[PDB]
Amino acid sequence: MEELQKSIGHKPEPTDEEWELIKTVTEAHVATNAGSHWKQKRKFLPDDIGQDLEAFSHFTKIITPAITRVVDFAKKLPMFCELPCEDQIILLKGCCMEIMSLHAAVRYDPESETLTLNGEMAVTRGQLKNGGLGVVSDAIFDLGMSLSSFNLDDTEVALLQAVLLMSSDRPGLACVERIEKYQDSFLLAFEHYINYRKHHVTHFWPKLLMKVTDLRMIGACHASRFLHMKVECPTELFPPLFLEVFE
Ligand SMILES: O=C(O)Cc1cc(I)c(Oc2ccc(O)c(I)c2)c(I)c1
Repeated sequence: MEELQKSIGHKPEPTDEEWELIKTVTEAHVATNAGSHWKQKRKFLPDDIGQDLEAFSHFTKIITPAITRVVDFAKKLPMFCELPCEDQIILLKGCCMEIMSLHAAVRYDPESETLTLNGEMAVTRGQLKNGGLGVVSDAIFDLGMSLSSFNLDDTEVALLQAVLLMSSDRPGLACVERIEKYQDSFLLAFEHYINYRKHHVTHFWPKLLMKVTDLRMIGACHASRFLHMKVECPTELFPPLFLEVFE
């Protein structure tokens, strides 16, 4: 009765087993979104920083937390726990830059035109560029300004995160056909959650599924910026986890 409800033009809202998952998933997001005061605490980085290595510096610091937020949200999901140590790791390395991105874009203030990193620092497109990310920063900023229209909610950001995390495409995965079922499950629940929210933007699900791809790009480019970085005459200022995540 899914494809059917489609043809009759009804938009299926979540079901019992789904509103469950949605809760289980929404909670995580919220239990790791330290949220009510970022636009408040957000420290504007001195514009003379990143006009780079200095700005890179900052970023580098306040990043270990940012990676853990992803790490902790994954810990809460029983789907992510049913999987091996190995896939678990793979999965987190794969989705990490994707999640921090969302986290970065959802915190975009169209006003001062900056993104807020780690819920503390506020930087401009130029600062994030010259800091060591180049194009990716335009990709994250541009994403942000697009999401400032999707008006996502804790659930929507959360389930997004979830779809990012359960990627059966990551190289090395062992339990492939199972992470897919888990993904497939999240996607469905997302759509349904979407219908239930009934936004007023046509193609919301298609539009939104494109951000998933976009985030995957940023993610891919970021791996390429992470190589252009390791040079610069490497070593120092590269936090251990930041290094383990992306190798
Ligand atoms: O904190 C969050 O939750 C999100 C977050 C944190 C930071 I610091 C950030 O900037 C990056 C990311 C990768 C990278 O290689 C470099 I240098 C800087 C992004 I974009 C997002």
